[PDB]
Amino acid sequence: GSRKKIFKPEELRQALMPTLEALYRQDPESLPFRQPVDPQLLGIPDYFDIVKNPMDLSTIKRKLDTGQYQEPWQYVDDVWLMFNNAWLYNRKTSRVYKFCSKLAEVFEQEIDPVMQSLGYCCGRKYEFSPQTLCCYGKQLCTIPRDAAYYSYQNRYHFCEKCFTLGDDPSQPQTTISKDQFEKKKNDTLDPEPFVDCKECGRKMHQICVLHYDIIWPSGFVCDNCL
Ligand SMILES: C[C@@H]1CC(=O)Nc2cccc(-c3cccc(OCc4ccccc4)c3)c2N1
Ligand code: NA
Ligand SMILES: [Zn+2]
Ligand SMILES: [Zn+2]
Ligand SMILES: [Zn+2]
Repeated sequence: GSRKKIFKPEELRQALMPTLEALYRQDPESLPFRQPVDPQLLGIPDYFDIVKNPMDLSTIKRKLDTGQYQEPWQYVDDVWLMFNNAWLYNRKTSRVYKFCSKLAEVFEQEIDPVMQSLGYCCGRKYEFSPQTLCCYGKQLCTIPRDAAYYSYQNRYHFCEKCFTLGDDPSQPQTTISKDQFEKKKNDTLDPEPFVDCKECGRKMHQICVLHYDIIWPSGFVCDNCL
């Protein structure tokens, strides 16, 4: 930013620690998350084959306590890294998975006013809904949220009912092997994209701060920097 906002460690600790404490308070649901994952002790020796960057409540607290975050979205990212690790490693029917989901529900209810007190639009990391996908074999056809579909290379998509590829009428089409696709479900949420305030440098969501009737020819400036 031009007049950059610098967060001092105590500012971040005092603002964000209540949201971490809200997770700690959940009993039984925080219990799997209060300490670093110890695969030999827990009997899950394949853990680090699947989880490459572990995260837990005690580590996040230590990072807040020692000023290891420069800005609060780094804290939000660590909280969701912790959650996403657990949703990846554990089965949907498992205790740890269900406890993770409770913690995420608590976090999402706590984080917005805290991030707003630090000058941000909100604290919400992910978009509200999966994006609607375009379906290749009809013109009209689209893949709604949570629908099943097939996909090659994350790009050419087909709804399973109508399941020779090209992305432009002038592009020579190629024959791809049906049985080289991957069946998927359209239930993934992407991170909400950001725009930086050109004065203070805070990352704000495009959807929160950019409006259909406003132009920013010299660059976005947030409400507090105006
Ligand atoms: C996050 C971490 C690692 C993980 O992804 N999966 C996992 C698998 C097996 C046990 C635990 C585990 C670790 C510590 C405590 C714990 O407690 C479970 C429990 C049992 C009974 C009451 C309350 C909590 C489970 C666990 N969790
Ligand atoms: Na899983
Ligand atoms: Zn926002
Ligand atoms: Zn279709
Ligand atoms: Zn600003």
